[PDB]
Amino acid sequence: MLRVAVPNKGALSEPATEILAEAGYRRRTDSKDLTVIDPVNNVEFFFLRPKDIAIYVGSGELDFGITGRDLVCDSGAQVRERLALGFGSSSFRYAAPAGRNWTTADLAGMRIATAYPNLVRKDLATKGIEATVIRLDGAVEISVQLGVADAIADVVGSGRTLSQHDLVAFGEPLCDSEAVLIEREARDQLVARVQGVVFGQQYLMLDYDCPRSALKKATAITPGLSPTIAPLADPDWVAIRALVPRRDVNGIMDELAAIGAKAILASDIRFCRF
Amino acid sequence: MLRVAVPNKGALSEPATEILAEAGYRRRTDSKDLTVIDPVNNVEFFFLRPKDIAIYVGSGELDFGITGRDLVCDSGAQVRERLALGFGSSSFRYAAPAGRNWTTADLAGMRIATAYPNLVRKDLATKGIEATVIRLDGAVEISVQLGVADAIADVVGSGRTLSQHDLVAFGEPLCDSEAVLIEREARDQLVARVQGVVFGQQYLMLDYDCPRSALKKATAITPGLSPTIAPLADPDWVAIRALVPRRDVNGIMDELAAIGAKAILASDIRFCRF
Ligand SMILES: [Mg+2]
Ligand SMILES: [Mg+2]
Repeated sequence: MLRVAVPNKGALSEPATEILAEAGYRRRTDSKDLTVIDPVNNVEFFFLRPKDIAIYVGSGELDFGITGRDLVCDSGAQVRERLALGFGSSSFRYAAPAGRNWTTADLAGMRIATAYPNLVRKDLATKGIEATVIRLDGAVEISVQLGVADAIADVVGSGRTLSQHDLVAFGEPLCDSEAVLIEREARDQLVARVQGVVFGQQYLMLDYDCPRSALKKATAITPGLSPTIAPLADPDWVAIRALVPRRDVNGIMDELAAIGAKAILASDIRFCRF
Repeated sequence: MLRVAVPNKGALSEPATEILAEAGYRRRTDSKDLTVIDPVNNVEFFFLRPKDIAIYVGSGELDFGITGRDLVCDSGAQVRERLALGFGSSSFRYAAPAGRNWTTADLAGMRIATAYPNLVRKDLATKGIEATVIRLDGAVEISVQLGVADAIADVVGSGRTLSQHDLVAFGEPLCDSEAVLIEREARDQLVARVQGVVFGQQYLMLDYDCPRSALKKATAITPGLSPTIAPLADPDWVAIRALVPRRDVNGIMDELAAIGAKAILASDIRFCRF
């Protein structure tokens, strides 16, 4: 009986609950419940607030969990990413008033307001700087005008909120907030089950007809996750079938066309088990 | 320029934003903003997550704030309630498996999971008991089945979530979570302005005709917040006009009737300034 924790609420909830339904696990039979067991699949789900998720995967009271990477990058628990889930991903970073051109160097002796104080601190120690880290529970983009901080650190999502506070981001992302499946045989089955759901959400099938001399190029354009190559009666052609990432399927299709690919057809898939 | 903080999000937000609009202050002109200033009323609003609210009213970076009483009962900041706002009020308490009849005595050496660890701890010290307090960020009613705790402490709202986890509450409420206006002449004007909005939301006007000999009884049934008494040409009658609380206006009307009150009429009001 695998015990698995899932965000009970917030932005990582509906999407994580959907992924597991998509994989044939039972849903909770009410929304106020914080537990369901699936008799068929032998799992016991628990529904926790994302930040209590890493911790309890680290102390061993849970076999797996779903949280955001920023939380784990910030938890300090003994846990490891076993899977990138593809949703809620954004750059985590620093930002300060649109006045200047900031550097991570300008952080020395500043107060930085952030919801992920430990994450900021490890990073700073790493870059050789010392500054003052203040914890806030949210609404960080206001700490500079309330006069509590000099700069911030947060996930920059749409960026709107930033600019609306005349903050600008600056520096390499400190983390990427992606939902993640973490751990500390029935465990591989769960992993694969989950993975097949993700790959089905992140890739499409491309079927195209590619000229033999472009075979090489074609396959650097679509390596697929083992692409299929089926030589056509015309020695000068070969049918190719590959999974390609969905966010950039059009550019890819355009690439194919520029090298002589024909009948380019993109189609959805649901799961993969391979 | 009064600086005032308001929950940026969650359950205490829409209601607190409405109260202040109801009082003639400007609203933020977008929902991603965490600040607005009202040029007319001379105030600068800030929009913070409720728990960063008490703290910044205590360090003096904010003149007033709106949060929940459980937060302040749990903050430890130097702040005082200046006004009960009438919304989000529930009993805060302890609960454990519906097995037995618990006592606060049964808490000795248990682990208690709660989102308000300091609040639990002051209470325990107060009652002479020692136990182990664990912090969770939410979803506390699950800590007992995940096996992390033996009892919980939380706001019991509708109670559904409790019973759905076979927890039962037990003991006097440790706090009452009511939204509250906290502080550390333009300040009295703000207070009154806010208060007039609340009283308009919590009371109605009752106008009734009461017999002279029941005058005494009548006025213990409705003391109003200075009731009005206007003797009618008939010496045996006197018209009374009082504000009475809205949650229990029907029982009150029934009381009046039982003592001979006639033409009992309940009506809404919007604000009071008195
Ligand atoms: Mg294939
Ligand atoms: Mg009156």
